[PDB]
Amino acid sequence: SQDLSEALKEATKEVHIRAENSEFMRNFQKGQVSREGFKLVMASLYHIYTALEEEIERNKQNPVYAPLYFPEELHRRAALEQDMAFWYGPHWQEAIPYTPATQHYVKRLHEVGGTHPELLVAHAYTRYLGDLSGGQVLKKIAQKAMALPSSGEGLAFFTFPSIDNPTKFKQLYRARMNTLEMTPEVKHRVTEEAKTAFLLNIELFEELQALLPSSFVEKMKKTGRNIIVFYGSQTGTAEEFANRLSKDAHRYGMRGMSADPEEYDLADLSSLPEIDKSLVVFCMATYGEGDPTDNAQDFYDWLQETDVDLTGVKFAVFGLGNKTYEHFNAMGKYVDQRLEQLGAQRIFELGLGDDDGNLEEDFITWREQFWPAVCEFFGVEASSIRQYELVVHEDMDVAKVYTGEMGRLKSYENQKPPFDAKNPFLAAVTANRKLNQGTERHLMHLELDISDSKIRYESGDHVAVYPANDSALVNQIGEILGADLDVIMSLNNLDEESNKKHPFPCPTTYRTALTYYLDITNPPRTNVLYELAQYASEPSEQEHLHKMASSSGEGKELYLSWVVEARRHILAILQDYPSLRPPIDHLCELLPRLQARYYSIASSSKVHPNSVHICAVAVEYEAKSGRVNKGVATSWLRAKEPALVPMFVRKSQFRLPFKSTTPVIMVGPGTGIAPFMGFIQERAWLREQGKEVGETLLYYGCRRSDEDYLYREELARFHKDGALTQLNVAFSREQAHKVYVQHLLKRDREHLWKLIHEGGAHIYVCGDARNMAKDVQNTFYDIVAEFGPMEHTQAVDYVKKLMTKGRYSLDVWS
Ligand SMILES: Cc1cc2nc3c(=O)[nH]c(=O)nc-3n(C[C@H](O)[C@H](O)[C@H](O)COP(=O)(O)OP(=O)(O)OC[C@H]3O[C@@H](n4cnc5c(N)ncnc54)[C@H](O)[C@@H]3O)c2cc1C
Ligand code: HEM
Ligand SMILES: Cc1cc2nc3c(=O)[nH]c(=O)nc-3n(C[C@H](O)[C@H](O)[C@H](O)COP(=O)(O)O)c2cc1C
Repeated sequence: SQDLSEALKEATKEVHIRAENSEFMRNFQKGQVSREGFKLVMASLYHIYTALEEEIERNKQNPVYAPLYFPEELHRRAALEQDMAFWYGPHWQEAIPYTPATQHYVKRLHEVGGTHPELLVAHAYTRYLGDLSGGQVLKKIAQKAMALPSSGEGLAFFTFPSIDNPTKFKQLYRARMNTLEMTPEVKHRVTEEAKTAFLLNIELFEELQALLPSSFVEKMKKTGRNIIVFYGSQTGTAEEFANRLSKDAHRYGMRGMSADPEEYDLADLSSLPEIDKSLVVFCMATYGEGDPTDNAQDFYDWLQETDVDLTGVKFAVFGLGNKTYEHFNAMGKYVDQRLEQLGAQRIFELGLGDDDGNLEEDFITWREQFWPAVCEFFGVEASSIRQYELVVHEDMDVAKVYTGEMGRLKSYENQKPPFDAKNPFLAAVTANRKLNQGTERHLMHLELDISDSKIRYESGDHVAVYPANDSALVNQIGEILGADLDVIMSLNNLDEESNKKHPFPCPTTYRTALTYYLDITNPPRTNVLYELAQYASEPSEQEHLHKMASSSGEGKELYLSWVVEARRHILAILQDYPSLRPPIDHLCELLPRLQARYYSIASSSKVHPNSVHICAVAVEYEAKSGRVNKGVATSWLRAKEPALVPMFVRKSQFRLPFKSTTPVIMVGPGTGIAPFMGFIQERAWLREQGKEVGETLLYYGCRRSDEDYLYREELARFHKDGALTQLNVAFSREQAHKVYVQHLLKRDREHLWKLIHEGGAHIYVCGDARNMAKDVQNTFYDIVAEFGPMEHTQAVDYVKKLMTKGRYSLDVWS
């Protein structure tokens, strides 16, 4: 094509098909990779990436490569050295081979980096863009096939801790590629060199291949079990889940086993109701185009043409899927919907695990609320064995007790770089003023001083903050529970081979754990209500707590109405149910951890290098339970007057264009103006350095001009200086019909189209506003359809292509 990214994708089509059809890569896809062949590819890759990054460092400021310099995000030499130490021992430096094909690849890399740097892109593309695609699945396949530690040793090459979204980063990288100015002949040479790089990889793979040459019903009867968990897996995740489920079975009054459904004629589901309180669980991953895992293919086929009467059978299904596919959890949904068709009844709601997000968290939630539903269905209300043991330290020094820090002991006082999620830096609150002019809501602008933290950030990055619960809540809970909060103690997991030895940093007091480590504000999950039912004196409230553990029936109605919809925290539950007098250690075992909260950085590191600006709206509402609830992080930050805040910075892919001449179209209603401020700052800064800056358009939205017009004065000053080219503000509540930013974009359709088409502008969409991103998206669809004469389908294809080339970026949240 014309844009370099599309030209590279099209030019390297056949060679990519060929590379992934090589015998070595095909054996890899099928899970048949050997430790020796894996050591071979990894050593070759060490040599290759050493050469590649050597030449990258050599040309990191050459204009023909400069926009692609992403050392912190992409480079591999460090991880490859870690993996060499893993796979070849301490003296790997002389133990790793250097095959002729690897030397050919390295020689070509050095030729390019030395005498033809204009082609270096073609090689980075072939490697880095590849590592951010198939590599994510290859890492799982390796973990399972070779049996590596779950800690990630040996597969550090496949891990990008600075890239939280490889799709968005690939968009950013394509954008940086298309910025490269080059003549058409040079573009053709670059595509040919990308073909050459693919061919080098192909012949490397070829050379490395050259260097290799009893029915479960009666079974459960004789083994004495009532639970069986079939796993439909390909890369071991569903197997792991099924094994952990059947492991929880034995420690709950019941007794289960995790089995493979492949070698069992599941006609033994009709023979299963003849086991006392029997139930079967299915952890089903889905592949292909809504196709079952191979180990369940037979099973799937069996459910097609069958009529086995499965009356009185108890089942539950958890599905493993990915929201990016458009057959989301087809296998799990099919098994769930179909077992009820055959006669069985659902005990717990079907789980829908997303792999785009945190699949582990989805599964932990599902299991956590599943086990109570089982214990409350069959009525086997024995009340289960604990998981953490209380050990009070009545005489113990204070320099050994956790006082709220997150990582190592006394890490909040002995601050040493680097600072990240496990070692947050305590930034000094320099400013905390009100942006909101009215009184509808309180919107605040904080500034955090990070002078000598050595923390780097860019406009568009995010800042995460570890908050503290309101101390009045902690005191009230400690009062109504009738316990002492300053008691130094510990909770030790007696699941001995679970290296998760505590629920939170220990030893510490109950006050400290309630203040910094636990989430005492979000509505409680079903599991804590079940485990609290045994502490209710009155059988009315005990029976309420029990029934609230039923996923089916009016128990779910009660749970959703009185807890979720009413938004009752733990204190509200302890208040309205005065029968509840549980201990404090069991409560600290049942409550979920206090999560950090993310905010869009509202400053540019080029004008505010030692400061990070946050723009937030304080959460505070009258819940339907009567009480007035407060947002943890926003209330905690609101009280901060210039006063430390534990924070860290997470890289995003929201980035201004490399060329200062490129125009930007920012759209951000409400708090979504947060990053754009930074943008504008940096943009203004580029004008002050004497650089030529393109158009900078802002489409902001608020209610009233005198109510919540955030940064009105600063935006006005930016506009009058020329830094902010257009200030298009849509006031939603200044007449009878509401005016949103969609209408302002629709208004300037002609100029916007000339910016996008002729100027090659970047579009940014940001903010909380629900259903707003899709409205802006449809607006741009219509603009492109109208002004560049197109069918609606051609226009949506055009806009999607823009998203691929990193010219339509999103940063939405809730
Ligand atoms: C990448 C990312 C970027 C973000 N950037 C920003 C930003 O720039 N500015 C900003 O303000 N926030 C931002 N957020 C959201 C932020 O992380 C918090 O969710 C938000 O600030 C509130 O945090 P909190 O701890 O004070 O409230 P929490 O303790 O987390 O609880 C809030 C909950 O209260 C509930 N709730 C809210 N209103 C009502 C209501 N009327 N009635 C009933 N229930 C209600 C909701 O269920 C809500 O989830 C971002 C989030 C992400 C993931
Ligand atoms: C294990 C075999 C492989 C599989 C399953 C695989 C799969 C994929 C997939 C699904 C994509 C699309 C991602 C996207 O469009 O955003 C992709 C793109 C890509 N792959 Fe592969 N791949 C394999 C082997 C390789 C190899 C060996 C290389 C190079 C050494 C490579 C280089 C690339 C590149 C550069 C892209 C990006 C194309 C673009 O968007 O411009 N792949 N691959
Ligand atoms: C080739 C491939 C195809 C996939 N297809 C789908 C799909 O169609 N629908 C879906 O929801 N998930 C799909 N997924 C997501 C998987 O279900 C997800 O990765 C799941 O965690 C796999 O579990 P496992 O490791 O036990 O095999 C697919 C994954 C791969 C690798």
